[PDB]
Amino acid sequence: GGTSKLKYVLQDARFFLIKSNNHENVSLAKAKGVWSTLPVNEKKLNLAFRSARSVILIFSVRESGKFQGFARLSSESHHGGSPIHWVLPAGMSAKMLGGVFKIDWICRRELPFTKSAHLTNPWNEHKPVKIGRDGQEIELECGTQLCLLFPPDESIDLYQVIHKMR
Repeated sequence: GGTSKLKYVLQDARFFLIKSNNHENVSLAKAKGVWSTLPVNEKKLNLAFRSARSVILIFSVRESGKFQGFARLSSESHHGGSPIHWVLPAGMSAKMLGGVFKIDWICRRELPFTKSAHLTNPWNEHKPVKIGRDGQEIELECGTQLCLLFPPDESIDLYQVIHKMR
């Protein structure tokens, strides 16, 4: 129903864990529909955006014990546009995060790691899906089920994110 529309968005997607060292940038991403990541992940995501039906980013603040939501990647990274002043972690320069992706939030509700305890990611040595570095790719079925575990977000029109797929 709502689950059917979501299943359509997730069909044949590639799934990536996104980690943030702070809460602030995830809130900023929720506010403005943008994300930046470090250089290896930026190339990985640009390549996936071009080749995959959908690219899904599942956000988790480092040490928060939760995921904070997930979103569909809606562009490759754009440089030299209107800049985003991210909250940089100690030792991270603004240039390390260069390149801004547009993203379309699907769910901005939290999912505690306890609710994902039955899911392991075979593409990360079969570790619980809550374990992974920034950018860790999640196997299709594991990633699909992780997204379907999140509560419905009644402020996100899932008809609208689908329309945006053109």
